[PDB]
Amino acid sequence: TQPALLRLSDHLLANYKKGVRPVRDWRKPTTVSIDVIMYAILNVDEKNQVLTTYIWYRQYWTDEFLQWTPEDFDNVTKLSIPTDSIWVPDILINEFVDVGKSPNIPYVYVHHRGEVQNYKPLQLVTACSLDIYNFPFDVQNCSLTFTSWLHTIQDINITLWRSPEEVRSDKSIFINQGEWELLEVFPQFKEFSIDISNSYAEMKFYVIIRRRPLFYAVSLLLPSIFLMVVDIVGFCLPPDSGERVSFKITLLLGYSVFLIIVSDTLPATAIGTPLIGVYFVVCMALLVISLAETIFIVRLVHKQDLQRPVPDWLRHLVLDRIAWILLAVRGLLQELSSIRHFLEKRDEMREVARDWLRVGYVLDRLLFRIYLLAVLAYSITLVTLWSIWH
Amino acid sequence: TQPALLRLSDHLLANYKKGVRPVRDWRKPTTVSIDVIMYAILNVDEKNQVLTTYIWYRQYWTDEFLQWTPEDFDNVTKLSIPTDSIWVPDILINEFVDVGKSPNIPYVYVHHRGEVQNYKPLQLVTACSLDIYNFPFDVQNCSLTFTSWLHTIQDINITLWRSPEEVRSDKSIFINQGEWELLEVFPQFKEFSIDISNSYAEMKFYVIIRRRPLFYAVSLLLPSIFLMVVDIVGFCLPPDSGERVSFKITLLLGYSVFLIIVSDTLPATAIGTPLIGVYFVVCMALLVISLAETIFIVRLVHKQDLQRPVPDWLRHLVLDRIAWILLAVRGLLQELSSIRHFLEKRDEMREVARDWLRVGYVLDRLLFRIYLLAVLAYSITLVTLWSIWH
Amino acid sequence: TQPALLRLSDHLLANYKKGVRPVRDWRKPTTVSIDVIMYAILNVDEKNQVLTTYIWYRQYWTDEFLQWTPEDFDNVTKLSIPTDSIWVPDILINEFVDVGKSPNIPYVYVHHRGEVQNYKPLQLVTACSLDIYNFPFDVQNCSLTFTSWLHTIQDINITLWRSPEEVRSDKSIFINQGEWELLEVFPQFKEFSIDISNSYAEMKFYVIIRRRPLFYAVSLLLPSIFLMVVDIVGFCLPPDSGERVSFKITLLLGYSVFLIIVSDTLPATAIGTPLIGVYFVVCMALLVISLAETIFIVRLVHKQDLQRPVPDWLRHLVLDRIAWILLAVRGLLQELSSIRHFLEKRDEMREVARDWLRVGYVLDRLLFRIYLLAVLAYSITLVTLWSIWH
Amino acid sequence: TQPALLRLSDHLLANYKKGVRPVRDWRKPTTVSIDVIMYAILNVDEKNQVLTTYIWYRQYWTDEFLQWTPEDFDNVTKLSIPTDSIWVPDILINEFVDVGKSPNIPYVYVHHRGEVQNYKPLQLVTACSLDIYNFPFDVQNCSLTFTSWLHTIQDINITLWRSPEEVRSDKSIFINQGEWELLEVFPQFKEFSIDISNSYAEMKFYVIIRRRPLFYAVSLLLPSIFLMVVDIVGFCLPPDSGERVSFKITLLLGYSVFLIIVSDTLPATAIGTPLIGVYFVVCMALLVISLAETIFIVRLVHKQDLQRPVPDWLRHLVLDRIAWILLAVRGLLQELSSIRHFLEKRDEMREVARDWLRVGYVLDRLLFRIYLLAVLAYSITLVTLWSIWH
Amino acid sequence: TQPALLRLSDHLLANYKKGVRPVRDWRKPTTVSIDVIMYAILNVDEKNQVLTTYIWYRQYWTDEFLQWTPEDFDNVTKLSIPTDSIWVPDILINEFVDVGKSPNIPYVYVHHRGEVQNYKPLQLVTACSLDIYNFPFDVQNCSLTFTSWLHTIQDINITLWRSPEEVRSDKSIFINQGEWELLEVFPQFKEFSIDISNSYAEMKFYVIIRRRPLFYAVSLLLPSIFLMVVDIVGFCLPPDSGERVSFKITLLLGYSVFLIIVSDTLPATAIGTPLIGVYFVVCMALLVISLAETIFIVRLVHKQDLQRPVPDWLRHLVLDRIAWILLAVRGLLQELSSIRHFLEKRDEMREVARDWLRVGYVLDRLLFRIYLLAVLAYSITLVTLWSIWH
Ligand SMILES: Clc1cccc(Cn2ccc3c(N4CCNCC4)nc4ccccc4c32)c1
Ligand SMILES: Clc1cccc(Cn2ccc3c(N4CCNCC4)nc4ccccc4c32)c1
Ligand SMILES: Clc1cccc(Cn2ccc3c(N4CCNCC4)nc4ccccc4c32)c1
Ligand SMILES: *[C@@H]1O[C@H](CO)[C@@H](O)[C@H](O)[C@H]1NC(C)=O
Repeated sequence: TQPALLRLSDHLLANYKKGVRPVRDWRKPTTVSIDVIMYAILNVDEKNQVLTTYIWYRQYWTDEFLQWTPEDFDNVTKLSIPTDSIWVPDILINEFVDVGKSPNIPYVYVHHRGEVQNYKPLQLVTACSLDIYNFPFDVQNCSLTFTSWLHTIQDINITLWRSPEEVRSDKSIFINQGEWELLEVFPQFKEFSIDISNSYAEMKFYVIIRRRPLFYAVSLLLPSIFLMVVDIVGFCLPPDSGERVSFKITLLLGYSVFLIIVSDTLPATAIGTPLIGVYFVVCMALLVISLAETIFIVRLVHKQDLQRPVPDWLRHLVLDRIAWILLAVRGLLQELSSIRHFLEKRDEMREVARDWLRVGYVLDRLLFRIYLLAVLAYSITLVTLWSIWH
Repeated sequence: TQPALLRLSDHLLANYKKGVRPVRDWRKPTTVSIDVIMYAILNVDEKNQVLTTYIWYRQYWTDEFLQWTPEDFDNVTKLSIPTDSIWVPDILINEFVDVGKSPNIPYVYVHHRGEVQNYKPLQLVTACSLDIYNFPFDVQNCSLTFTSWLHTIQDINITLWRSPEEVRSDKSIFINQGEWELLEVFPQFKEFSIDISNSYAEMKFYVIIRRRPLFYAVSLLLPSIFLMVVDIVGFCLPPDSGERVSFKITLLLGYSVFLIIVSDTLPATAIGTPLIGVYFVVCMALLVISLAETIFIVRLVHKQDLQRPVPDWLRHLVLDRIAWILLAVRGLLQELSSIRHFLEKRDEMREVARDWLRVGYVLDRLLFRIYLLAVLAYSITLVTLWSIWH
Repeated sequence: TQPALLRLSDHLLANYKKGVRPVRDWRKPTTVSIDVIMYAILNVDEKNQVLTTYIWYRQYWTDEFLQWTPEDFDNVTKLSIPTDSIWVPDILINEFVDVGKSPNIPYVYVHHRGEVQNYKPLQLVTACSLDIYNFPFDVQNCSLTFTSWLHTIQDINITLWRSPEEVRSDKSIFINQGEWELLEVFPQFKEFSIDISNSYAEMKFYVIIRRRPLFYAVSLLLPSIFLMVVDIVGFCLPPDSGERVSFKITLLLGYSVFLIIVSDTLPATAIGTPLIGVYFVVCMALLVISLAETIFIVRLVHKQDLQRPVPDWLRHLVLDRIAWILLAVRGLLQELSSIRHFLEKRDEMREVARDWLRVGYVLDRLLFRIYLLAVLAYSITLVTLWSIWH
Repeated sequence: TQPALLRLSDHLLANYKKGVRPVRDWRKPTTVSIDVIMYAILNVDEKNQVLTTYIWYRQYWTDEFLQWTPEDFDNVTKLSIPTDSIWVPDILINEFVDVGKSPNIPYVYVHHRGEVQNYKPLQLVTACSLDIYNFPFDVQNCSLTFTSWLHTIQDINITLWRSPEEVRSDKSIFINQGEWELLEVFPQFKEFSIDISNSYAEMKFYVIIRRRPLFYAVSLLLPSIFLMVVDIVGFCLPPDSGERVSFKITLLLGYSVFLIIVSDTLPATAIGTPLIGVYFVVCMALLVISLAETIFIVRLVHKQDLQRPVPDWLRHLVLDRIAWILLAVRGLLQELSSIRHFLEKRDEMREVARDWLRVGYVLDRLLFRIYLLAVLAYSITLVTLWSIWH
Repeated sequence: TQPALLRLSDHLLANYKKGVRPVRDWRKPTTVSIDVIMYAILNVDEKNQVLTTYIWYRQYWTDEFLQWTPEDFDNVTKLSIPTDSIWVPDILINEFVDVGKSPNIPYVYVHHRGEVQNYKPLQLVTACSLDIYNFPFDVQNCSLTFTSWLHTIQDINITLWRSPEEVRSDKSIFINQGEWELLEVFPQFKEFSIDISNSYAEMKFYVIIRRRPLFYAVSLLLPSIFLMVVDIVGFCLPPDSGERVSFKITLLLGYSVFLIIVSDTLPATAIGTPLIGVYFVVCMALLVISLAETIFIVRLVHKQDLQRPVPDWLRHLVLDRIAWILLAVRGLLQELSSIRHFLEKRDEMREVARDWLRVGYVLDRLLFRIYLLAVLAYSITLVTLWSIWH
């Protein structure tokens, strides 16, 4: 007479108590078989160390009160029942630090043997230990522990819907265009107990994710390489030009502002600075060494009245070794003698300055070649370090 | 006696089960016809790759229990019934990453043959693949897949209220003053199944949106063009003025700070930098080439005591080819001879410096003209690339 | 016996159906009279083009089921009834893009003839077309369309509680200390229909708001005027000082950083830059013209060994028209003659440089006067454009 | 037999209507006595002009239906009753612009004579007029108007739980470590009516809060004082050194970037800039005056070939008043005469330059002393303005 | 016949009033035993002075109505009962300033003797007094006061589930990779009463947390040390080079921008600046002292025409003590005499300038050594202050 679904719902949900764990014998637990597949990784925030993810979640447990024989209800084998009308286990995540905003699924599937199937999408904001030591290339290992918050293992136990290898091999629906690439989701069963009897079942889903370094190549290497190139370009200025020191200090100011700006994107954790901070401070040290060498050569070549003739040891060393590696008439006479003496003093000062300038030029050329070799060695070291990672 | 609407509501909603799928025969699914119209695009966030939109959404399905004959109820053909009092399908979007804040519509229309019509606005925060390769002029292709989360295709199926061409041609209520211009909404039906029997109906609305580049013309082209113009202006400074290198390095510092500031607005995805990053680094390379040319010409013209006379080959080459392309009396004699020799040495140094300065000036003019031609060629290349897009 | 209010509530809310539109005859619509007064304008966001406002909103409709005679209930003419216990129309706003957070008013007034009065505060986040073409002085025109989302005009119709002139003249409770000044709220009734029969009642409240420009005078005009003043101040440096070009380029760098910082506060829409962007680029062009003049005068006055005597045409033109507008003894002779020739060459070079320096000084004074006149003309043009707006 | 509390709850809440105002005679209003004490001031946001506060709030009203005699119920005089089970007045705040997130208190106390006591914490986001004219030392006067949103004064009236002096003297639980110091909370009863009969009771709690200026001393005065100090330090550079104008312009650029950075923390309202903006622009004026006077002295002392001897009036004025305030032999003769004439011209130019340099040095010393006195006067004026405030 | 759990739930929750405090004798209070473990410290915000934490919270109280004998219900000793079906105490925290978003646990355990056990996670946003006086090394002392909001001590009283030493020793589940390290959680019972009879039970959990300074070593010491190092590097430039003052002022500008950028990360409270602000301003003062020394030496060594010979006292003092610490023929004669006099004047000026330059060089070396010693003393003082903390 009446529709089969209406009769079945009247048979099931009438005189049914949704606050009772659905077991005829209270000594057996309800085994909630859960399953998790990752849809997207919305945000990994290394400052507060929380991971935002969206997962598709499904679980099923045996409801010993929602059972019927199909033959009495027009051969119906399954029907959808509202989630509010039946008992639902309190499975949530330990690592929660903020309840997510996820849609509510109002219906669940019930089979004729009691297997209630619940599908639900979840937005998860969970705490995790984010090790940024290898920041551009770091691989993170975040856990998602599903468990019953109140019920012990004697009341609610948790298993897997699918074999752990199948869970590990899932990368199907994952949104992959973002910064973070999902490697694997590894499930593992554990019992959490700090008491002899109070044992709580758990299911740890180790979400392992890898950052894509292509986001940061242009943002990190390009400015540093650009400034190191313009350092070599500015090296060509003659030391006595009077513009070299200004050029170098302006370049150092530019590098300083670049560093203090890019530090906003560079994360910081209990480890401190990441590994690439060492490379950044090495580049800054190279620039400082360039500035110091420029100042030294400026000190050498600067013409000033206290300059004494170049010492014999320095003259020999630089200009050979480093070069190889690379009566009224009597009154008239007195006036001319005095004028000649003045001009001779001026010329002697000029020649001493010229000798010092030559020594400074040779040393500047040698130190420029040494600095260029050091920069090339640093660049090839970085290239080989990147190559063995690729 | 009683009002027609009260009697009709008593007839319908009494002994009516809202947890039962409204089919007299459980073998036929409820076909939920779906219609979606985009009202606005609130935010396209390429960093986290989520799309925020507001859509007007309506659906209708046949409720076989909410049926009556009009003649018994004062010829009423339709009435408004609360949403909470009837069965409502769980149609929601797969691409959800955050449940939106949308008003709740409490009433739905029910016709005398069971057609229940539901109208509701929806704020959607959905994941999408945002390709910013053509960032100023990129056109995005975001999908909105409506499906029943729990029910399979044997329970709930999805069709279109209107023909797909009519859905595609809809641009009526779209808020259009914003940054993003809606091109079309293209619906197309898929079955999603990773099981032999568990098939889920789906309806993908491909929301295709195009960015308006007028937001970024002033923010991008204007600073680069302005700095290129001032570079050409500063080219006019004489190479021996002692201010040209400072001008060039200050301009390079200004361009560096401009780049590191504008990089906050430039998005970054798994692709890396957008295509216009190539143009930006080409402009920076042109500035660096200008700086290198300035430093080289300064090296040539800088007067210093180690300068030797201009070599014959360079003198000929530059100053012809490039120019075409463009007794106490004896004691008195000795002192005068010495003074003349000092002045002769000074004059010879001055004349050698003058010859080198002439060579440097000619080369500076030639290289300035070459750089101007290169800048003009780059500008017209950019203009002709923009023209074929417009 | 019993209290009058208890008996009245028992008479009304018993056997009362809150899901039924309250009309004894279903052919007549329920006319919901709408009134809106604005409390404050919380935020106008020209980037996403959404308007956040707080309004005091009230409506009243005739409830044909909540009617009684006062004489039976101790002469009670009105009572407060919970909003959840009676039918409430679904009046909301089309322009919604985000449901606001507003307090829920649990009670409504019911009169003895069925007039149900509903008072409720509303926080509205609505989309609007924000034209920033006159950004400092722009007047915005944002609509608020109240309508029944589901019900057609045959079911729910909308009127005004007060005449449109009274609504237009309301500026009483409006919080006025903020950036935005409310001019008027203009109501207008319209029918929205894209079908022959499905006509929906609407009531558009055109909220017209005006920005207060005093927020931006100090933030916008003051830096530009200050940098223009220091430009004229630094213009006085002698062209041959060797510091004028550095001063000018430092000033241009300061203006560039000021522009790229203030661009964060300057909004951008589909129009592009606002009108004051033209004024800003004009000021930047004036600074660039000053820099170019400085470079030209430096080119003229710069002392270098390739300088030739000032041509007759330029000498006449500038220095008249522009100024008006503003034997061993024979061996002794040879050495003296050679020394005199050296000194004569040096003096000739010095005098040619002096003549060029004089020409450059006169041209610098003339161009300074021209530039000062141009700056004054620009300032008075801006002042007279502001005056006609005031 | 049964527990006293169970019997009392059965006696009270059975056949009790929570939608009815608890009065046996509908002509008497329910007097809701309000009491408010402030716990903390979470955020004062002068941009959007909203005040965020957390208050402890309690109210009590006479419920004429929740009355019993203690002797019948084991001498119980009060019991806790759920909030949802009884009538609760709709007391909320007019100044609301955003409903706060506050915990829900489920229970209220009911006395044997009907006095129902409701305790609840409230987070309040309310609009206020924030006058920032004295930004570092401003005192704010924000109101909190508690009133019934729907009920008129004939239905719900509002009084004070405690005397207004006791409310004014409350500073007990206030969290005081923050930026804002609470002075007093002043209650005042008003009637709000824009109709002859529709009068609404109100209770205005004038929350008066004072900002602690110690937050801003280091952030505001210290950079300005430091830049003034380095201005005086760099003043000592000789005017002809060639570095003074570069120093001054670099300092002005530093002050400009400091101003445009600190403007992010300086608020802006309809008043415009605060009062300390005048002091900041005075500091900018002093720096610009220093720069202009430096340029003037550079103009005086700059050695150039067009210099004429110092005029008698300027020489006398400065260097007295301001200083007090502070045959082949004939052919031989011709060559010697020509050489002497060249050297004499050079010496005359050198001496004229020396005289101009002396005049410039004396004027520079005088203007340095004048500028130092002006800076000291400004500093003591600021100190004496701060002292009368302290 | 029926399942034991169903019969037990029917026995318990039938005719059970969830709004009644569960005591057969109303004179006894319900002692709620509270236990708390900190899971993580999500955010410590010293600006608004709120502490965001996630805690695991459990409580148990005696329910005198949910009591049964196990032998009547198949030896069941405990069962899970929904939280909504039973009376739950209103325990919340005084220090709340924003209700947290925490998951809702629907079930609680009930034992056969009435012990109802409630487990729940809690996100807490609580006010606290954050003293930043020792900012990089500060240890905070935040309190969490759990109490019943409405109920007095005669109705609800609070104890500890575990002994206070056990609570103090808990650091098990705490997420420890973040910036803040948890030291201890110290519980302490207090009574809060501002009335003779209205005493409220309270329980304060003093959460003591310590910041990890390793976050800020690279962000604070590294830039300051780098700029101090480049200050010493630029100290080597000769004072008469003409680049030393530009170098020093550029370095000071770099330090100024570094300070005004790092001030965004440095917090500010009612105390004002933290203690390390003194160290920062001391470093800036050292830089200013270096700049003043450079300017003084530039004043000494600057060659200008008004230089008089070095005074005897200064010559002796510096160059000894500080060095130790570290007829037509008659017409021919007249012209020669005049030329010799000109050259003699020039040479005398040159020699006076040389003497002043020597004095300036010696003083520059002495002051460089003094400044280096001062910098070393400051560095070792900072190191020895850090060592006694470590
Ligand atoms: Cl990608 C994949 C890989 C293996 C197995 C499955 C099975 N499956 C089918 C559908 C479906 C699922 N739905 C969400 C979207 N609407 C239909 C139901 N949520 C799920 C949540 C967790 C685990 C599996 C599933 C799932 C899928
Ligand atoms: Cl723009 C357009 C173009 C063609 C057809 C229609 C039909 N239509 C009429 C009204 C209406 C609609 N409402 C929202 C505003 N209050 C009245 C009901 N929501 C809708 C949501 C999705 C699809 C269609 C509609 C719709 C519209
Ligand atoms: Cl300013 C003004 C101007 C004209 C008419 C009125 C009448 N009026 C009186 C009170 C009141 C009103 N309430 C909110 C505050 N608690 C009492 C009720 N909300 C309203 C919402 C919309 C329109 C009118 C009103 C209104 C006022
Ligand atoms: C209903 O409509 C029919 C026509 O279909 C008409 O004959 C009949 O009179 C109508 N009844 C009422 C009550 O309007």
